[PDB]
Amino acid sequence: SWEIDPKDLTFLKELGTGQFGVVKYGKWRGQYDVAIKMIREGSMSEDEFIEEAKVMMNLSHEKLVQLYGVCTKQRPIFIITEYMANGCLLNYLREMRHRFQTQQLLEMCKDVCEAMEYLESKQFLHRDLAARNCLVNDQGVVKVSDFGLSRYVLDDGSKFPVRWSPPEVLMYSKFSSKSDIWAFGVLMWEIYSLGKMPYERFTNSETAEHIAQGLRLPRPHLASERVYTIMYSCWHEKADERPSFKILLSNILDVMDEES
Ligand SMILES: Nc1ncnc2c1c(-c1ccc(C(=O)Nc3cc(C4CC4)ccn3)cc1)nn2[C@@H]1CCCN(C(=O)C2CC2)C1
Repeated sequence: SWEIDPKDLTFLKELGTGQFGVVKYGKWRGQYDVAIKMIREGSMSEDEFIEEAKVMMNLSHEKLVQLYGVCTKQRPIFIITEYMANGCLLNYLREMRHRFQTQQLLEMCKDVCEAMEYLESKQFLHRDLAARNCLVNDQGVVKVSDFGLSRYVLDDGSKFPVRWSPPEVLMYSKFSSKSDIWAFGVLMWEIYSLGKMPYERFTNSETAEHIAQGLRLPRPHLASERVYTIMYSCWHEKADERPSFKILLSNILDVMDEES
């Protein structure tokens, strides 16, 4: 299967602490550069996680973080992925030294929209889409990661992911691809806001109340009326009125072509 021999891994440097444990940079078989995420003990429903992991291993798309294998015959569990040099997109946006161009911001939205259109086509829900869960490689390409892992988190008022959730999730936990749509719109807002906190002046519970009342994030300065109309369309009250990732990608492609 997708089992990797942990004895063929080398830990050269700890890149930081992510969701479900620490992440290392090392070599696989002394040939390939990889990132090894060590699942912290007691942070996930490991049995359910290992099975579904095999399903996620078969998901293949350029804009999804490439999964190489796992190390489940031991503890802590190891996840071997490709090394994204520029790390977390959120910290990447909050790096003013990069001086992102508007065209680059739209390119980052398209990268994420490609992966979500693929996940949508396979009927796989991410359920925690946000800049913090996206990664960037040396070439500046954004890729989606941690898709579908919140299902196996072990919880140990309103929590932080409320700021990326539509009303039906806040009130009923009715997760669907349409709730990924909403979250993607907030992701576009983070991008064009260069990592700004959504609803920065509000607590989690207050954000939930304002969302249920119809409050929407404002138009970022770096976003044109055309771009803001796309991210704003992810925020229709009725889940069935929100466009699919097919339409979102189609819209983003149209704007990019006009800017060509
Ligand atoms: N690959 C990287 N390359 C460079 N850095 C990386 C990573 C990662 C990483 C590694 C693996 C995974 C994973 O398991 N995804 C997955 C698995 C499955 C498996 C069930 C089948 C299913 C879906 N997604 C997710 C993130 N994390 N990190 C830094 C961590 C610390 C914070 N970071 C920062 O940048 C801030 C310091 C600035 C990023």
